[PDB]
This record gives sequence, structure tokens and C-alpha cells, in this order.
Amino acid sequence: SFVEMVDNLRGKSGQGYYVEMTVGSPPQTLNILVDTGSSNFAVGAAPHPFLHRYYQRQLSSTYRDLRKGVYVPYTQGKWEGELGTDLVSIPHGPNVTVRANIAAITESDKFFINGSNWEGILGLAYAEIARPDDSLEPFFDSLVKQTHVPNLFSLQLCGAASVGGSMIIGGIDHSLYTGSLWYTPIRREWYYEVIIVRVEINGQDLKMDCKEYNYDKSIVDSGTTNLRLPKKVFEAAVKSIKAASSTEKFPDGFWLGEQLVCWQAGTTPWNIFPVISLYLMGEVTNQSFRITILPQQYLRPVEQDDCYKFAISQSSTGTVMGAVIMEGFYVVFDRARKRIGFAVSACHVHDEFRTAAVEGPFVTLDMEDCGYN
Ligand SMILES: CCC[C@H](O)[C@H](NC[C@@H]1Cc2cccc(c2)CCCCc2cc(cc(N(CCC)S(C)(=O)=O)c2)C(=O)N1)C(=O)NCC(C)C
Repeated sequence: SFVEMVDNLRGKSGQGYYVEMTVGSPPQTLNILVDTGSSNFAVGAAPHPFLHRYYQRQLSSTYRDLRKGVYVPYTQGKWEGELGTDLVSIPHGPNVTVRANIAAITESDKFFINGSNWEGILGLAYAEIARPDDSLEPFFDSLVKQTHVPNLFSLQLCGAASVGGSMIIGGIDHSLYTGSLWYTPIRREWYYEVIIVRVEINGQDLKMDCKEYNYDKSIVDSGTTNLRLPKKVFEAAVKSIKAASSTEKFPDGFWLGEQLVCWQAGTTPWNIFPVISLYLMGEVTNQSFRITILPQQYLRPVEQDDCYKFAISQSSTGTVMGAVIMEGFYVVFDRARKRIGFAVSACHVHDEFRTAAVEGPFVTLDMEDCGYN
């Protein structure tokens, strides 16, 4: 039955990954963004020029009004709507139906995207960051509460244009990754918050106080495209990546993610861009592990020539490990055990000389000092 969930995700580059769902009776089909960076389940529920379809509550015999408003602001986009409940299923997910909280979106601002093919969002993080407040049970909490689906899911995001992947609900599909799973503690159940204890670029330690890496917080967010870094860390990383690639020159707007860079088709100089290693807090005392990402992950292809946007960018709200970090890895959100596992994905990037990797164990002293308070 996990084989039924393999490849149940689709998307457009830079516009999220979505899963098919149905809401209401009779079932209404909608494509729903898979977002580990938020905790509300919300769907277009009124006309919008970028929506191909939307939730029609008046047509669902199982719809219930909660008679309460709601709004959710994201780093990109915001919407407001009306809360209610209805029956929900995932056709290429477990064979169950649950009554879930649903925000019916009536107004929105830069949220829906022209031609994205999704019409709602599935916030998979914890109640603590749900709107209007933590009494609004998130979907996955309802799923686990009302069924026997185990309290974990995994995400296999594959890159390139259209992308694809798998959300395995209730377990781990071992045919989707190679080597060992390495786990890092969920520091606190709100976002999927983790602790980064070291950063290396081409094998060179950035040598910053590890608190800077988690300044504010560090989270795993499938709803974000980029690897986002606190200002200070971003500036150090860019300086290092600039130096490694100084054999070529790029407009300063490239490094800000604003303009593309292009090379003759097939001639992209991958070798002059460095690998980045993020070391994560491990499961045992003084132990960490590292995930290594290739330039093929942080140079996102965009439309004769191969063209790319720099997909590492600046944040003032902590580190965000977005889709470019998740792609190529099998990522297990093991809620039952308060940990997130990483392994090399079966849909990994192919460089003839370097490999994306998950490696351990490493010894790292004083890892608790890396958490921001
Ligand atoms: C503390 C951080 C929270 C985290 O941002 C988190 N992000 C999840 C959202 C989900 C989302 C919203 C709208 C559209 C999409 C998906 C599809 C992908 C679009 C590209 C994108 C999205 C986000 C963010 C970006 N980027 C940053 C802003 C432009 S980036 C760096 O270009 O990839 C791009 C982003 O914020 N997605 C969040 O907003 N949570 C809010 C609630 C908890 C209140």
C-alpha cells in the first residue's frame, strides 16, 4: 500500500509540490500544496483569476460551518477565509476519510500563483502555529486521531519545468532511498525546528558561532523554494561561493536571486561551484551527522541555453531548509519520535565527480549551545 503513494506529488519549479485530495460529499477534487512550514488546511472557496476550480461548500452535504473567521500570513502570500469542517480523503494516500478543519479562502493576496495547478494548502506542522490559535486541530493530527495511520510521514521531493515526488503517509518506503537514515531531534513542536551545529563549504568550516546558524530558529519547510540563511550566515556563504567560482563573473543581482545566469546548453561549469555541508544535531550525546548538497540543488533551473537562479537567499527569521535542500533526500518527519530523518534519495542528482550525501557519525562538542534562546 505504500507503493500506491509513490509518485503522488507534482509541481512547477519554484511553486511548491502538491498532492491530490478530495473534500466534501460528493467528493470534490482539488490539488493541495504540501507545506511543512505551516499548520492550516485551506482551500480556494470562491472565484479567483488563477484558480481553475474551488471548494463549493453549498454542494457538500457534509459541510459544517464553524462561524469563525481566519487569516494566515506567509513569508510569501496571505489569505483570509471562513472556518468549517468537512470529510477529506487523499486518493493516492491511505484508504481513509476524516473530518477535518478546513479554511475556505474568500480573499487572498499574492498567494495563488498564475498557472500553478494547485488550489489549496496542506499545513503539516503543529497546532502551536495554527491560526487563529492552537485549538484549531491541524489535518495530520485529525488523521492520526480518527484512524490507525501511524504518526509519521515522509517526503521525497525530486527536482527537474515540472517536478514530482512522493509523500508517504503513515510510514517509510524503503525502496525510495539508499544507505542509512540519519535522524536529528525536533527541537520543539511548532515548526519542524532543528539545530544546525556546523557548516562547511568545499570542506572548509565557515567557523561562525553555531548560534548564528539557528539565529532565531532553523526549520524544515517544504513550502519554501530556497535555502534561506540569516543575514550574517548568508553573507559568509556568498563570499565563500563567490570566491570558489571567481573564475567567472556574475552580476551582483544574480547573488540576490534577481537575475538569471545562462551558459551554452550542456556547458554549465558545475565544478566551480562548491558543495555545502550542513551538520545537524544527532540522536546521541556529542554526535552529529552531515548532509551535503551540490550546486545542482542550489542553482535552480529556469527558462538553447541552460539558465539558473541562485536559490540561496537571505532571511531575517532564521534558517529555512526549503525544497532545494530537501530535493535528492528522503526526509522522514517522525512525529511519533520527535525526530526528522534524512537519507540519500533514489531520485538523486548526478554529477560525474561529486555526490550528494548523508554521512555520520561525527563528534561535535557542546551542541546545545547552538540553539538560540
Ligand atoms: C519562519 C518561516 C515560515 C515559513 O516561511 C513558512 N513558509 C511556508 C509557505 C507556504 C506557501 C505559501 C504560498 C505559496 C507557496 C507556499 C508555493 C511556493 C512559492 C515560493 C515560496 C514560498 C515561501 C517562501 C519563499 N521564499 C521566501 C519569500 C519570498 S524563497 C526564499 O524565495 O524560497 C518562496 C513560503 O513562505 N511558503 C510560512 O510562511 N509559515 C507561515 C505560518 C506559520 C504563519
